[PDB]
Amino acid sequence: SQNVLGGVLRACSMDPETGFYRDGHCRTGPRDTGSHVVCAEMTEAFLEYTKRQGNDLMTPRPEMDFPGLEPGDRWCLCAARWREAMEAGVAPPVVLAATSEAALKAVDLEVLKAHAVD
Ligand SMILES: [Br-]
Ligand SMILES: [Br-]
Repeated sequence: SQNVLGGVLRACSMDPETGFYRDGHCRTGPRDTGSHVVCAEMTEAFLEYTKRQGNDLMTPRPEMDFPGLEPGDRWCLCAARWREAMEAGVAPPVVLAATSEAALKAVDLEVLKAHAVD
């Protein structure tokens, strides 16, 4: 897989293990209808906002190998949920090297860069 910069897609998080395929990478495919392609660093603001929008990332769901997130965790977000937060001015920082090029179908690279940690 490739990142938004054209390089090899780096791991987003190995602990907690993230990604739709739970291999730590924000890679996607047919079954990942949510397109978990944006590697972002969680902020309390985003976590609270996205829960208000019906996306609970704080409650653990072990049956989904989901631990419940905390500020500081890096996690592969659905492009749409990151986009929604960006329009609300609360999008969490992006790790470009761990963000799949597929993210470019939802967000412009310049917008991703403006929010990058890297
Ligand atoms: Br798939
Ligand atoms: Br998400």
